[PDB]
Amino acid sequence: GSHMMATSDVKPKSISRAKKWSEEIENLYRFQQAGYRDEIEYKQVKQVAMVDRWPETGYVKKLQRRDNTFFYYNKERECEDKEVHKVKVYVY
Repeated sequence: GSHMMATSDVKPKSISRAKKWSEEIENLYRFQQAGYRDEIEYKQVKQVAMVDRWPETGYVKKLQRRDNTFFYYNKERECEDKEVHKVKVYVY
């Protein structure tokens, strides 16, 4: 009978396109690049709860990609309007 639906993990409802630059987008870009849809997917991979972030803005300091490689991110805003359009947004 296969397996019931997960209660600890929620799959994305749909995918939209970011309009402007916001912690929601910039973050999604970093995570999406790593191969994750959202922090939720990331946490499951490393089975954690807290993500390394800077107090200045609260951006992700580093994120491991799907290739098992650590990628350093620039807290000093890295996403530009050009990325907003190219960057997609996942909705649950």
